[PDB]
Amino acid sequence: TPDANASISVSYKCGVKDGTKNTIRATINIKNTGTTPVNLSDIKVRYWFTSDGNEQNNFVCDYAAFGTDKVKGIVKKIENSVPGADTYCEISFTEDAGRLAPGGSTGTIPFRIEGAAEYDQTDDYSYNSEMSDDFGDNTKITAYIKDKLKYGVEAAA
Amino acid sequence: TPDANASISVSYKCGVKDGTKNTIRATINIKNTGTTPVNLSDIKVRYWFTSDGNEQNNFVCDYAAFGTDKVKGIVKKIENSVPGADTYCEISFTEDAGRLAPGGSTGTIPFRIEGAAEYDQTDDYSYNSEMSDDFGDNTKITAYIKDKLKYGVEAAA
Ligand SMILES: [Ca+2]
Ligand SMILES: [Ca+2]
Repeated sequence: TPDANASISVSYKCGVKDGTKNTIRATINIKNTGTTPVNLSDIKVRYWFTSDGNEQNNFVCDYAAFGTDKVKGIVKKIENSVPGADTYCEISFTEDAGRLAPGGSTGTIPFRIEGAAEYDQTDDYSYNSEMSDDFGDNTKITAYIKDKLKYGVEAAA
Repeated sequence: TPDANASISVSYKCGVKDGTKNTIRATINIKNTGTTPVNLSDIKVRYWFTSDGNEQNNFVCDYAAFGTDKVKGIVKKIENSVPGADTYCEISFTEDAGRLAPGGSTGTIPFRIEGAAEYDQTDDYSYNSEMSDDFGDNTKITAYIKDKLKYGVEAAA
């Protein structure tokens, strides 16, 4: 089917951490790997993690070529937690965000997930410190077109 | 310098030809390979060719994610022709075309160069029929940021 044929990939770079240790930093780059355009409004990305007691976990996008105001994020609890995830951050795009041509991509989209208390990122499904120096194929980040899985493997028991 | 550090690459796919043989078809995909954004308005691309007697050679862009109305082309004669080129088509972008984030790209930008009489593309510097099945690194197409060469090798005696 036409929807079956749409394809995207995501690349990832692990950000920096300091001393307060209450900020998850990462950058993603979403590519249209198919032969027809994709609307950004149809794309969602999930970052799976353990919130380490933080009830409040706030998403911020710090840059996007098409404007930070096009990028949305919600952080939700997982009821039946799984290895590396009791929470996920779901990144999405506004209706007016634009579209990716075949072979096109967003380029860097850096974001933060902010908590009051410290995050230990080592016990997060989507965290991969091996991808700090260069963008890599972090298949523990998932992406969706019209709510159908197109990239990565979901955290799961 | 900051300008020195900006970088782009271009990938290319050779289009189709038939029977009238008076249309050059190609697709390009421009990528920001640097670590700071690039404005599309600062980018130019040149396709170098022999016009085979055609005095009139018309550029058309058939698709772009950001709109065909953002893409401009002019075809100019080369006074002191060189191997594979007595003409070039210079593709550029409007002030409002948008920008490429680091790691971003345009995706497919198909275009045509239209002539009244037949083109023989085999004697064109920028033509590479080996890149018909997949996008490739056609370094006989040049690209520029603020009129400074950033990709490819210009046709030259
Ligand atoms: Ca954690
Ligand atoms: Ca020719």
